[PDB]
Amino acid sequence: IFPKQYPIINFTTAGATVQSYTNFIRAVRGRLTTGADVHEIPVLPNRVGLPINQRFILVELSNHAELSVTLALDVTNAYVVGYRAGNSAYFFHPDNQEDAEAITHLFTDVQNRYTFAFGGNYDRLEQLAGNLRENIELGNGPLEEAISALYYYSTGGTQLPTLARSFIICIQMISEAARFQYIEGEMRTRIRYNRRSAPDPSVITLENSWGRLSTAIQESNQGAFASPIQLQRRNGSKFSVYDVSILIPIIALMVYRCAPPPQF
Ligand SMILES: Nc1nc(O)c(N)c(O)n1
Repeated sequence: IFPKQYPIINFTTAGATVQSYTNFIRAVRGRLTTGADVHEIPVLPNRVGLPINQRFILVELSNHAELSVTLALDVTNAYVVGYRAGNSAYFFHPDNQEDAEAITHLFTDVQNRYTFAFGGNYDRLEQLAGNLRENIELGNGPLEEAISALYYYSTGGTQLPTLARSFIICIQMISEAARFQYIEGEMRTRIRYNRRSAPDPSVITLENSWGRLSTAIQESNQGAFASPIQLQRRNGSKFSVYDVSILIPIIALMVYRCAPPPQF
């Protein structure tokens, strides 16, 4: 292995149950939060001075047909940076030159290593897939199908639109699910009923507002927000948020933003 190991968390769509999924998601959360530094919401490590040896978390997805895919998640934002399939590695275009320095410490042992011209942002992936998030069905099935698409990509199955769609599925069911309890539950309920459904406004709005929320909550004047934030209900209606309290059972993780509160 390359100097200093990277923690791995396994999951499989074979005997996928609400229990296994919940354990998986909570395991990811439990490893992302290196320790302290939190009102009541856990904060993610600060990229500014985070050591390479503690920069990534590996998630090994296993399919019903024994098709493994190793997804690399950035511990500072819980987002997917790239993945390994067979003897190849594919990474999303490094938005920042410093991140490139980090990426080079990932799947070093692989024969083939590639880097996409596009980034990992939904807006981009959606254009490539020609499909909005509110169209792509989520659930255990879609994830199971996503694993396969990502796998055979390294051999010829490829088909860019399919590859892009698969990423949107994985990111939401893993990254987003670990970021908000709300989204975790949405995925859990789908498994609970063996269904497949596209996320509604409530889910999308949260995802699009993750950074916004993290900032506002971390910059809350003692307890209240600077200005109220408008979210969306299931039916698409919009409501205003003023405190972090109502958000406690909704949000799980936040990305580091400013000067920490004056663990002692
Ligand atoms: N849509 C989107 N793209 C990204 O690359 C990240 N890091 C994020 O949090 N959200």
